Amino acid sequence: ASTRVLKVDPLFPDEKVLKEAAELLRNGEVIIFPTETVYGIGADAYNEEACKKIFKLKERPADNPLIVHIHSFKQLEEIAEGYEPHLDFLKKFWPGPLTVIFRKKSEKIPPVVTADLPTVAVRMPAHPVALKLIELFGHPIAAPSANISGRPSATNVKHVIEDFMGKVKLIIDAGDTPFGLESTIVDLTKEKPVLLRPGPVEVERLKELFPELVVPDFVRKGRHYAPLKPLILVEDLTKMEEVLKKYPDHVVICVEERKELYDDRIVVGSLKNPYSIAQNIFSALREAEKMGKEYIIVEGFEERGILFAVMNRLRKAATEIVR
Ligand SMILES: Nc1ncnc2c1ncn2[C@@H]1O[C@H](COP(=O)(O)OP(=O)(O)OP(=O)(O)O)[C@@H](O)[C@H]1O
Ligand SMILES: C[C@@H](O)[C@H](NC(=O)O)C(=O)O
Ligand SMILES: [Mg+2]
Repeated sequence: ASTRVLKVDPLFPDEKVLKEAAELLRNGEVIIFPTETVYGIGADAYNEEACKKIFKLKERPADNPLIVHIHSFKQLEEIAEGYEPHLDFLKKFWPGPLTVIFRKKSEKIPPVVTADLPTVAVRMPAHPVALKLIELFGHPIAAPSANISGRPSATNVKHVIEDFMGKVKLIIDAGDTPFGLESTIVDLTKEKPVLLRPGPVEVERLKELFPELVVPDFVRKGRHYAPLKPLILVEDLTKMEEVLKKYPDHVVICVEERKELYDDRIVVGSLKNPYSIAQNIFSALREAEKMGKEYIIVEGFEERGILFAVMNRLRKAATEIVR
């Protein structure tokens, strides 16, 4: 395709770059853009043919539905029904790193976007580049994470280029994404709200708002976020010794406060500042897989606050888990 990489300021992006992106979207092209969570790979959400390209480019199963990104509460009314009782909730978290499942109203959103489901995943991203792009473009943007399906979600343009140079016309670069992890997904169609994916809106906070929040087994347990070398997640750190010596040709991903115990290690971040771990975990997976070792070994973390989401991701990535 011959890919343009256009840098923009995250607070006040050059509207001329956004205009170029909007035009491509109008032509039924796919572009890659930043959000506060991860980079997205997006098309016109009302354009069936363009959204099909997203699947082709990611090598993604058709049964995996796309999140529809909006910039206003007015757009919500166009695409979803039955949200009215949750508007107070939404106005508290949007724009922000929250995706919500509602019943689909719109026949404007083709089946391919929603994988033939009667629900639609909606997100209003708290990233001025995304917001302004959507607004200028004039339609919602359907976009999964910017990565080959199965691989770690891009949190910077480097990762995007690894996966997509030559495959898309335009990548908008606004640097490293603030959170580094995908949005919290909460299903609001059932009588009790269901957490479908942990993220920057933390479980603890959702439990405060929704005492009856249901957290399914698949969230707490186990394609997705997986490096090219095998991944060994060590929840029980007492076995760390056993593991290193069982898998000798390795690189470790570890926290700051245990860096000087490993020989060959990438420091993902500090337990002192767990948002640093979230921000960097996917980069760390991509660095690791390069460091020419046979095995990537990752320390486990508390299943609390943002590290809950981190652990969700690592569990879905791991080739073996050590409990
Ligand atoms: N209506 C819906 N019902 C249930 N889950 C939904 C719905 N709409 C979107 N989702 C979820 O939204 C998530 C979007 O993630 P994304 O599109 O980046 O793909 P992924 O699962 O991370 O895989 P990939 O490796 O291709 O990125 C998926 O986990 C999908 O289950
Ligand atoms: C692109 C970004 O918004 C992302 N989308 C996805 O994972 O499909 C998210 O929900 O955080
Ligand atoms: Mg994804």
